[PDB]
Amino acid sequence: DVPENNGILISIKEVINAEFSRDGTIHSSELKGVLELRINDHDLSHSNLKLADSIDVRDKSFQFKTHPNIDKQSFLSTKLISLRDKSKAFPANDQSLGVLRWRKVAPAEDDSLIPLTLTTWVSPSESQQGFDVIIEYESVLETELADVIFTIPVFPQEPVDINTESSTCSDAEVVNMDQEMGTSIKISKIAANDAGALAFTIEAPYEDALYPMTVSFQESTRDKLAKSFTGMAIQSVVMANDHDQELPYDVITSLKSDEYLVQ
Ligand SMILES: [Ca+2]
Repeated sequence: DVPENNGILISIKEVINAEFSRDGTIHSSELKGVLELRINDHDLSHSNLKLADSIDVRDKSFQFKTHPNIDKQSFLSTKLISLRDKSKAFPANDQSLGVLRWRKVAPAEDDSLIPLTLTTWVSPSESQQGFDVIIEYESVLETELADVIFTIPVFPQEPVDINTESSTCSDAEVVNMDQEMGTSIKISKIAANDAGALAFTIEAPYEDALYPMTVSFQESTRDKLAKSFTGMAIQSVVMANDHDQELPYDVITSLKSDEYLVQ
């Protein structure tokens, strides 16, 4: 599952946690991120990274931390990732080096770190001993999400009946009823910037038994002009001596969910 490197590969990896109320209010969110650098050719070992000048490297809310061998100074003044010791070069063993980390915490009702909103509507059902559930979602991502997995923490006896007419992605399917994990429903696609819903009926003792519901999703692009969800990105890669001398590179921009849930 490790992506292919043609010389310099820069991975920008962000992970998002979030907690919503049943009615859709954001209680909290926390985003962690890291910039990893992989190089496999000694010709390119002796290089520097220029972050997009779109980025405020002094924003206190991002809590930016640089690897202890990176030059804090050049980073802070020039948005430049380079080694303190200008005589040394980066490892050329194709191994991931984390050169920069960041973390952002948003308080209740701040929706700036939320790629996917969530709300639930829940009534007792006719057809089963339990509940009719609708989960409304809305993406604000510019790419589309694939194989999104909603998990309810119950193990019912009768199987789940997905209301395919009242849902948006009609071919949603259950993919797991364990006892340990509970019941997990998968969705093919969530379209960029589009709202949707997932509707179904499920067996359960009482309403609180359905929560917390967890969502799980993931997204990746290899585009060289890619921005992260928080606007993180590379301007250029550049010779450690001749700063006008550009070098070639690829960049992967990921965003995975971790503890993303409705409670
Ligand atoms: Ca450029």
